Amino acid sequence: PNVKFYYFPVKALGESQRLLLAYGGQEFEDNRISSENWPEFKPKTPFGQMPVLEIDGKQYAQSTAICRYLGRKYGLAGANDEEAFEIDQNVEFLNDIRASAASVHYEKDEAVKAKKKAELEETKYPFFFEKLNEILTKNNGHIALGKLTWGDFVYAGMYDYLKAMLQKPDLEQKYPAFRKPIEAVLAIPKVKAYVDAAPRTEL
Amino acid sequence: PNVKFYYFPVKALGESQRLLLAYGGQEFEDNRISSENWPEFKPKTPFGQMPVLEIDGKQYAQSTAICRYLGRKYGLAGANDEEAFEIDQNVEFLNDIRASAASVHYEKDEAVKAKKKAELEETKYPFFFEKLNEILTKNNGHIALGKLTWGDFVYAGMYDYLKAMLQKPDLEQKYPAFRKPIEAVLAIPKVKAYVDAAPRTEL
Ligand SMILES: N[C@@H](CCC(=O)N[C@@H](CS(=O)(=O)O)C(=O)NCC(=O)O)C(=O)O
Ligand SMILES: N[C@@H](CCC(=O)N[C@@H](CS(=O)(=O)O)C(=O)NCC(=O)O)C(=O)O
Repeated sequence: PNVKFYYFPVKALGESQRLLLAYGGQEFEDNRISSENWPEFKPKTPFGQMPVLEIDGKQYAQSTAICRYLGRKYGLAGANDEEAFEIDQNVEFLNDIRASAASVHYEKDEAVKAKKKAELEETKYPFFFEKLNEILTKNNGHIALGKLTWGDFVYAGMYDYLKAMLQKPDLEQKYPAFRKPIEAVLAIPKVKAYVDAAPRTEL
Repeated sequence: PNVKFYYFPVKALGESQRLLLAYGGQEFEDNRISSENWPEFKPKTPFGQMPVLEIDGKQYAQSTAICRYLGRKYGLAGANDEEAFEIDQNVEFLNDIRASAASVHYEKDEAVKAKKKAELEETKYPFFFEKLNEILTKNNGHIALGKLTWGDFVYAGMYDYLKAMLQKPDLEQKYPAFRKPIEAVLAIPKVKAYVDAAPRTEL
């Protein structure tokens, strides 16, 4: 198929799709649209956002939905409904962590941001980190099924962005399991080759 | 199967699962756990939250993941990968609306809440409402595929909760399409029977 991927020049929510395309051996145009050029493309997208994946002229939007689609195409979505459910479930948990951290990161009033951060540090984050540690340990370094799944790609693509929003650059010092899905994805030669060749960003 | 559903005594994020079980003709224990009793059950759940669906003793958490699972079991997830993708995509869009509204609704500082609300009213909500109107019109009163899907159940279950968070009780006056997925779900006799028999709540 003729495949084009459109996202900002950052990893954040789109990198997981890039990593999955690499995994599946799919050649693609990796179109990294700057903030300055984005307004020209915005009204051409399904929801006025990126990422957008284009396959043979047809557009696919919504990062998690795209990852699940690619996951199924590439054999990373389990063998049956129950296995597929578990990946969905655990990725939805990751999304709760991300949404919580984003509520702090994108707060423009610094006094409000400080209050929110402190609240999450006492009432959500300790629970999230222990739960993530449980999941990664139960699954032998993976997000789900004890083995490589599309959930690991979601995790690996957003991990640096999530750490930035949490303001815990050193998270994996206390929780060494947290680097394991990233190592799993990078151990795949096609994926490592794409990462080596790809533009670097902090988030 | 022996099926039990655990959630708070509210519609909010859990009602879509109740509606789907009704659709599929699945008898279930609808266990509405109060805030007062919830701390006893919390550590028995997969992530310290509800909803939780139990099937033959096995627990399933994460509302959207559960809905998609039930959707597939009951023939409401499309006929192929492309159709399934579209439902996922459009439900992920609904989630963006919900997450945005929740950022206002759950703000405890009223001065901050007012600023956030005003910002969303000028910069996100007009776009969300036009996009939702497009989708519902394109799909003949549905969230996806031009026909009944599990996405309609997600929409119908949370609609009153979403309107409460948006502070637009009268939303469907400007946008009459917005009531159509709810009408579609309620036109199914098994679903209407469950709704008639079920406890009522404002959200
Ligand atoms: N639910 C969507 C959210 C996408 C989204 O928020 N995209 C952003 C930026 S990023 O946060 O993902 O980097 C966007 O297009 N922003 C630009 C705009 O809204 O004009 C998804 O998961 O794909
Ligand atoms: N991502 C989860 C979120 C669930 C969630 O936030 N549940 C809440 C309340 S509700 O907002 O959905 O009504 C909960 O259990 N809160 C209780 C607690 O955290 O102790 C899902 O979609 O199921």
